[PDB]
Amino acid sequence: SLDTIKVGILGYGLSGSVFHGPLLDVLDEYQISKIMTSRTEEVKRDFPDAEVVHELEEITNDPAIELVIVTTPSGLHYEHTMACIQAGKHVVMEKPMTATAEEGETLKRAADEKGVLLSVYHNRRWDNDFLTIKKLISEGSLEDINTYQVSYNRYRPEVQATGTLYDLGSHIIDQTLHLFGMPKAVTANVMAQRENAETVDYFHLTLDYGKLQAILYGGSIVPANGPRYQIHGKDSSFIKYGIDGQEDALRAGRKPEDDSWGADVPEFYGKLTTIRGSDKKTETIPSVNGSYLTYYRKIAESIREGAALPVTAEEGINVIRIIEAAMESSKEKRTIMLE
Amino acid sequence: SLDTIKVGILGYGLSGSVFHGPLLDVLDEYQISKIMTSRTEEVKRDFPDAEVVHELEEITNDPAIELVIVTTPSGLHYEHTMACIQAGKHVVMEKPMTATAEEGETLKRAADEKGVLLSVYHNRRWDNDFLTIKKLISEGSLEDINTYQVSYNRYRPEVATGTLYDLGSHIIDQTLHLFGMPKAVTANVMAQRENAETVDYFHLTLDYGKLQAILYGGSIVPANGPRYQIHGKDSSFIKYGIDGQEDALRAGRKPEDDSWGADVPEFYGKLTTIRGSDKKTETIPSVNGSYLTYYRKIAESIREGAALPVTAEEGINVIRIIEAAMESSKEKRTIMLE
Repeated sequence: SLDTIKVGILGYGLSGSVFHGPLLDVLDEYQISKIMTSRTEEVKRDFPDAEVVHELEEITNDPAIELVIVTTPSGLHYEHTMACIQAGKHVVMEKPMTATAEEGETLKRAADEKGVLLSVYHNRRWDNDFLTIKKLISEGSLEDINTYQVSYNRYRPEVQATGTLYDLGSHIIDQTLHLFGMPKAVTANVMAQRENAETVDYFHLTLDYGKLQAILYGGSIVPANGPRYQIHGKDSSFIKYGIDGQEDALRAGRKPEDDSWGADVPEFYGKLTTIRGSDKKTETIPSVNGSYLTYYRKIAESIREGAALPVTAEEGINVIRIIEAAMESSKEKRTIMLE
Repeated sequence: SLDTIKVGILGYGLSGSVFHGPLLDVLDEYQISKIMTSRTEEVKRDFPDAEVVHELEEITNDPAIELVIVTTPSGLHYEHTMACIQAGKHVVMEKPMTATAEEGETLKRAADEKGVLLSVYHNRRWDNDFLTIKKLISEGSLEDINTYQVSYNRYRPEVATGTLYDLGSHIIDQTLHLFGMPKAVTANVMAQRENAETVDYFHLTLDYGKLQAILYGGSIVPANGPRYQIHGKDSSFIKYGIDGQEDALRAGRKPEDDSWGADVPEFYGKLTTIRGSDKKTETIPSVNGSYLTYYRKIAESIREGAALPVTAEEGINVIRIIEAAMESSKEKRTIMLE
């Protein structure tokens, strides 16, 4: 194929080698050409045909390179992204996009100025549970949602853009923005519960959409999780436990190769309750398979065909906007309204 | 028995006739003597030996009456309560105690000056689920609770009033009973329903520092999540369902045997405990709910000088939490408690 998109991957830690590499590897739309890393042997074993490089320029000055994936650590990655944009490369950034909305806008304007595609890897829009929710919404089984409550907890009692609101909160904020647009206000408590904690490990956010209230919360001393989603509309409620299995499959060295990729466990299928007049019906909904590949098939369609991006820089920046307003709400102890 | 506590009941609507009358009726420590209502025929069927009266003074100026249950509507009940206190009567008030904490303080002060017992019927302290939670805590099975989330929802899509006073007061009282007063309250209190003129949704955060207590409920909720999600250093308790006693009372049943207030097995809660790497979940059979316990204690207070099952001060604190929440919702900011 003359038309493979030539990819350079920045960094080959966990994101590069586990979350991106294996997905890019199964899509013939793509060719992994270069990877910036000192893990020379790992790359030789994972991608025999890739070239290892140790300088950013070896990617930014290479005219054959069309798309750069930025997985370098939170600090140095703004620099790297700008450098890629300056060199006329399309760029996929990890979440959370940046620490501040202002940094994010700067990248967006530089990309627009330069005619390049800038996206943010908010791949939890292709988690099984979330896909299931979008399917229920589109089929009219979850009308006029009035309450949307999402929890994202862990049990990590020992302390091992920092903290869990950036790292985990960003995913469920993106989902919320995706579903309902921007809220008119944010009220939040953002803290460190754990004994010697440096960074945020607890958040509770309320996104004010008037009649609709979106509540997003997460703790780090939570032996057992309640439901991940509790969603209430005029006629029905969707309540579901569990988390998407794709990241664990990827950590176990598995690749997407058949239709059973991203399947949910039957015990974790959501329950939809519907009330028509006097009758109350409860149904177990088999989850739509999770499909992280979809983000990359769409990126390929933006690059080659000019189709709209699967996640846009603006949507990425909006997540950061909610995160900063939450921090500000927590610090000032008041509701932060948004224009 | 020469020693029955002689009861006067004010009002014979739902509270009087369904939630108090039938409990007092099975306890031989009490005699229902007088009921102030216009429902004369109804009292005649239910309590053939009670006297019906039509003015308050027929109860307050009767030297034999020792205890008065105030079930008259929220508005006229501050007035009613004060007269009972002024006449030297012990009083049980329905929840919520009063619209404002200031009103509750006045009632308490007059009770203390007059030397009578003043209590509030926060009977949810004896719901099956909450008794089970309390038992877990006392056995050391929920140590160092860091998160306590309680939901109190209903599906009423068609329209001291509103659900914060009516429902939220129950789960607030439980929270205060477990943990004391928090440092701050942050709340949103509104009407979500299209034609609502009164509160029908609340979401409160009580700030205890590391511990966060979240109390909420809406009125357009087809299926509830857990009523309780409680997380501590080693363990979590998650539980669905509501205590069945009030429904039994509505259907006309009375406490008669050991089966009263039993929870349904499918709504038993789950305790998850983590021991280093070993995580285990155990189903916890619920302790039976026991509203009678409230009234047995009241009788021990009156006859033996025991401490009240719910004090006026506790009742007032519930109201202080409610006012701080309304104020937080209006000012769109966190309200610090004094």
